[PDB]
Amino acid sequence: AAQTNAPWGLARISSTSPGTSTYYYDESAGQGSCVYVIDTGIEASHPEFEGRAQMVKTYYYSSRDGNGHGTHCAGTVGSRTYGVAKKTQLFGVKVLDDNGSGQYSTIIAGMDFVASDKNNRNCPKGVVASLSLGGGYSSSVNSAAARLQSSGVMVAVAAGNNNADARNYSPASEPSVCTVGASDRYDRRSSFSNYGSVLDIFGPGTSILSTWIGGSTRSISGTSMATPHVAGLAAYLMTLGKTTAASACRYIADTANKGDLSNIPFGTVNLLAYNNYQA
Ligand SMILES: [Ca+2]
Ligand SMILES: [Ca+2]
Ligand SMILES: [Ca+2]
Ligand SMILES: [Ca+2]
Repeated sequence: AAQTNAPWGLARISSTSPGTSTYYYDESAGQGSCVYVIDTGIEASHPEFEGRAQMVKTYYYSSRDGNGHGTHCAGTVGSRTYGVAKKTQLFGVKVLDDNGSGQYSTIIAGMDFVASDKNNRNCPKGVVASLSLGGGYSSSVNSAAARLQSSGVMVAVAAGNNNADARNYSPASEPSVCTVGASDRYDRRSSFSNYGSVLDIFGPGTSILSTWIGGSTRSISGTSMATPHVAGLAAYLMTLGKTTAASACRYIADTANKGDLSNIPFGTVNLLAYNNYQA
């Protein structure tokens, strides 16, 4: 399958080369897999989600996304135009209030909620969680991401947009989960991207076009937009039976475009998420 004039990110994850704008993917498109977006919530009613998105949990007064962050990440995972896995089920878990921030205890509860809630969902192809959130190191937050992973969910987490070593952030610094840095359309490390030995993979992070609240669209930049790309790829790869929740991160890193990225610190992996799809 080929989507002409796709967002640069989608085109790049189905490319050996930068500078193309057609997304190539297997038409299965992550059907029968679920990606949990642990975020500000999802505008489920966005025509781009085609009824494939639902809010499953909130820790606030509304489950609505009054922010936009989580609607924009959800979109990069599995929206028809801006998604990697165009046929995946999106579950919205609102751990972040509409100002974009949330207590670590609430975030942990959200990660433990997904680890259980998946047993309440039809995800025969497997379960992915996209964590486009971060803060300071916390073993408790690290251990929550470890538990979600261990439970049989592929956990993808932003490295953080501090342009520092992600060893000092959570859940970015958790060894057992997929830590995602951000690249830009010219194959450069995004100036904001965290780095370090704890990074597993890079994703398109800079100027990521996706869905927004008010049934709208906009471009935004972060490791937070690299993550939904890797989250989605994992959903797509799992639906192809090409990997599992537990080994998805490895698989993605084994099959990644290697040495393609510039401004990658020594001792950080030079690996760009790649669907390795051959039309
Ligand atoms: Ca573009
Ligand atoms: Ca976003
Ligand atoms: Ca987000
Ligand atoms: Ca987002």
